Amino acid sequence: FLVHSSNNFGA
Amino acid sequence: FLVHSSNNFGA
Amino acid sequence: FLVHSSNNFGA
Amino acid sequence: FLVHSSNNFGA
Amino acid sequence: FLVHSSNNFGA
Amino acid sequence: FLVHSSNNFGA
Amino acid sequence: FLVHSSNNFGA
Amino acid sequence: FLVHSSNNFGA
Amino acid sequence: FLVHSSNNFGA
Amino acid sequence: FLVHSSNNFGA
Amino acid sequence: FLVHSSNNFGA
Amino acid sequence: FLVHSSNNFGA
Amino acid sequence: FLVHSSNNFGA
Amino acid sequence: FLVHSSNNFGA
Amino acid sequence: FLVHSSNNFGA
Amino acid sequence: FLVHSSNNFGA
Amino acid sequence: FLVHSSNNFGA
Amino acid sequence: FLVHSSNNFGA
Repeated sequence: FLVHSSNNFGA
Repeated sequence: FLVHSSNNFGA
Repeated sequence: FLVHSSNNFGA
Repeated sequence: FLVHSSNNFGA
Repeated sequence: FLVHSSNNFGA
Repeated sequence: FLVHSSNNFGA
Repeated sequence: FLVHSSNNFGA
Repeated sequence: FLVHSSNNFGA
Repeated sequence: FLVHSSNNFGA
Repeated sequence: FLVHSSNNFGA
Repeated sequence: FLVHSSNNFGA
Repeated sequence: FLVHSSNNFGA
Repeated sequence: FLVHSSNNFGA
Repeated sequence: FLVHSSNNFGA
Repeated sequence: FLVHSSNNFGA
Repeated sequence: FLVHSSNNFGA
Repeated sequence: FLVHSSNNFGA
Repeated sequence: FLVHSSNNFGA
């Protein structure tokens, strides 16, 4: 199994 | 301007 | 599964 | 001018 | 599923 | 002049 | 489904 | 700009 | 078996 | 920039 | 058998 | 930069 | 039999 | 740099 | 029979 | 540098 | 029979 | 450098 998370933010 | 964000997680 | 969210704002 | 925004989430 | 919302305003 | 706006949501 | 609203005003 | 991050683990 | 984790962050 | 790390163990 | 571990970190 | 380490044992 | 261990570290 | 060590014994 | 051991260390 | 040693005995 | 032992050390 | 020694006996 793989647990994963990603996030991003921009302007 | 243009502000944006995203989040995700999975398994 | 993937849980995900996105947002944006502009002018 | 033109202001706009959006949000979403899913799974 | 996707829950989503959008808005805009202008003049 | 011309002012306008809209909103929506769905799933 | 989509719930939506729009408005405008001018002169 | 653009900020981003991710994490994961597995076995 | 392998247990593993990774992370990253940037801008 | 870009920061990253990882860990693992196994047998 | 082999038990093993590894780690790294960078920027 | 890049820092790294590892350990193992066996028989 | 052989029992053995190894380690390393760097940057 | 790179530091390393190992040990073993057997019969 | 032979009992034996070895070790090393470096940088 | 490189340091090393070994021991053994037998019969 | 022979009983024997050896050792060494270096750098 | 290199230091070494050995011993044995038999019959």
